[PDB]
Amino acid sequence: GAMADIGSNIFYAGDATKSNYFRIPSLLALDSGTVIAAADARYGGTHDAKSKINTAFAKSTDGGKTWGQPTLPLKFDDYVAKNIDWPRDSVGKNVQIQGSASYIDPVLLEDKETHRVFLFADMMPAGIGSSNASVGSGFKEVDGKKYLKLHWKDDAAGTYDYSVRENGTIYNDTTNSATEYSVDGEYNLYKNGNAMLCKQYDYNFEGTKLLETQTDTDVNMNVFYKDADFKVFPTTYLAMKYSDDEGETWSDLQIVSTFKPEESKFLVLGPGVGKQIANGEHAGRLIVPLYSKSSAELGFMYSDDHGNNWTYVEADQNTGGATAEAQIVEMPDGSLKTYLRTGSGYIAQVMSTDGGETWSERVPLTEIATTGYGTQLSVINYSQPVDGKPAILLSAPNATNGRKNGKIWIGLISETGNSGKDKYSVDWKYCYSVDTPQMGYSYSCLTELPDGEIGLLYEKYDSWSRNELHLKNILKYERFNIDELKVQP
Ligand SMILES: CCC(CC)O[C@@H]1C=C(C(=O)O)C[C@H](N)[C@H]1NC(C)=O
Ligand SMILES: [Ca+2]
Repeated sequence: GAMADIGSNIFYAGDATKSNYFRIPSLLALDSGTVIAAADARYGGTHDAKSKINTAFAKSTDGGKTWGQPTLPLKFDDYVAKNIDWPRDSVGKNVQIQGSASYIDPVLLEDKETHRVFLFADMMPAGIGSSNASVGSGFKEVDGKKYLKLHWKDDAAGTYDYSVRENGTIYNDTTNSATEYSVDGEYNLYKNGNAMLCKQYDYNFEGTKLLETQTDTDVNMNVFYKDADFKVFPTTYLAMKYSDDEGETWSDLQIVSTFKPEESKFLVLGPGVGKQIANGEHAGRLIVPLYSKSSAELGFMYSDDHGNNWTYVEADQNTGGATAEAQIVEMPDGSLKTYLRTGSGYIAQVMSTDGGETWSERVPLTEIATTGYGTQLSVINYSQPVDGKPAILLSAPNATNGRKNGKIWIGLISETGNSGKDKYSVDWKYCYSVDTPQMGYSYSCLTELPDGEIGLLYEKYDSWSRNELHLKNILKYERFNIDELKVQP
């Protein structure tokens, strides 16, 4: 590293998370000027779920110069958290942990009006990822109310005759009667008030074989685990916790995906950050992007009551389940513009004028080259005008083969003199090249730091390629002043 690269990683092999690998950056400057970040702590190489992944978190209280040790606010204990080198040979590289639960793909959002920070992540039961998730919500209705459903070990396969009801009391739904079992606020199981326990797994390679084996370490038996007497429906869930002390402590685990459509396979986060609307009637509305294999691809969840209740919106009718990861910016009057990945070989744009309740048709963005699978992008508002115009910024790779050639762009917003979704246009005037065109560049997250500089946390390799799996120390943090970025090539 150069002098300029000192301090250019927040999370790294050897830090407090005990992970050798990381992916999926999230970076967010708080209204206090505290700056925070989160990423996946991918213990089992860089694989997506199924695997063993916890959500890591870290804070800077000097404007994003300096970063404290990381914490793990969303973590599962069914398999141990340890530093391990994942094989990168031609056979071993493909091997994933088969039996762990996982938190994956974070989103950070602050409510400025209460000063509350929300951390969201996808929540995967044991041995589950997007690709083997079962179709369904994971909840049942009993007399109209939604309860998390559960499979007792000695019931028939696919049979969920039990539910988590008030106080965490587990009920038998065929008889409608409370059992002697319950869950606590961590979703750990209890029998007649006693903590139920199971053996933690360790994982070790012998050659290219991954041996997942019990240790003698006891942990709390959790309904998300492979070895639980009661087990959740094996679909994807949305998890959230909030903090009122800038990440010093977290609230109890929330499973917020009660709205998961019954016809959906997966419903997951567009990682990065969410948005709080600043202007218009709905200033203070919290909105978070989602996508699904369902009736719809692109979706959102929003809250009008400071995060207590969330509404799900579908933004299209696509049943294809493409990887429609999105990030959202706001126009000067409070309307919203969302940029998203597609499975169509371009980045797309959609608009809402009612604060995220309804969305226009997808409009391709021709300025940026991408692959047919796409990559996640980061888009943010900037608080200072640029050339006297309102400004947004976009980070993304810029190539048609591979994840490489990262740019940061500056888009200047103009009134076109038209009414609805057509009220504004974006001039992508500036395009800054992060590195040499062949250097890898995948997922990224921008934030505006309190001094008006731009922070960036990004994947400095190609995270799609099967030949760049299981690299260490590829999550890079850089800072730029706005004049550096005002490049026209
Ligand atoms: C969700 C489907 C999609 C299938 C390729 O995977 C996403 C692609 C990713 C990618 O293109 O690198 C990273 C995301 N972490 C992953 N999401 C999940 C939930 O695993
Ligand atoms: Ca309001």
